[PDB]
Amino acid sequence: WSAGDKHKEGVNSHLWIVNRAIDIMSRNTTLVKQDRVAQLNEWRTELENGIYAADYENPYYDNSTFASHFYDPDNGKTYIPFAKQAKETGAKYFKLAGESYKNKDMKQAFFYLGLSLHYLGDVNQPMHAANFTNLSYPQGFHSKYENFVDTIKDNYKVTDGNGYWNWKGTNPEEWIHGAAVVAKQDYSGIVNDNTKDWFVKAAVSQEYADKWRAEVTPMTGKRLMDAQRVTAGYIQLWFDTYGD
Ligand SMILES: [Zn+2]
Ligand SMILES: [Zn+2]
Ligand SMILES: [Zn+2]
Repeated sequence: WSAGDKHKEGVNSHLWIVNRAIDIMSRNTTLVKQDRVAQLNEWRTELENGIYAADYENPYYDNSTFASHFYDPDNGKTYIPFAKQAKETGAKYFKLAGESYKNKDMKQAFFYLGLSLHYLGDVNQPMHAANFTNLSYPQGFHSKYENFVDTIKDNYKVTDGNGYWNWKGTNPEEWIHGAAVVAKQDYSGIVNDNTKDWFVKAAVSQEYADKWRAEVTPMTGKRLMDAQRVTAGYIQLWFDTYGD
């Protein structure tokens, strides 16, 4: 997903996803200790810096190839042979964040948490869970799709307190893998012969530009909502694990 501005949701789908996940935690009055949301807000600048940094600098964006931002659950690889993927990378920052949290280094802790949340968010994007890049056929579709998402994302907010609490085990890799599995199952709802043909025709036809956008909207909504619920459960796991 996009992460265009450090502290604005406008063209930053990643931040939007995290903010909506936090809202789910706030809405829950049965099992969530609200002081956890207070801490995320206290160190929000750092959390957002981490969410943004993943797509802007090394080592996070791998020399502008973004290889660590992809993860196919069926073969466990990213799109570049031998490169690090999103599962191991997301888990890495989940643990670094937690160790810093226990050591009372809050800025370090929430910066790393933000990075981890970014990688978890990415595997929820079907293209990232299936190694479909902006160079994949049809080339240019990946970037156009993620920019389009920003124009409609705010219409798919989860409005209840039902995050996926204890969705997977205590291992963050299990959560990232699990999210990638669902995202890949949903891949054909975004990338198929129809959306491919229409995207290409959109080059010279406004009608087809609107056609592929409409076609991918329902599944986009599903992916954004699942992303919110999974992220909420993931944050809860982090505090349950490292929260004193
Ligand atoms: Zn992304
Ligand atoms: Zn992308
Ligand atoms: Zn990314």
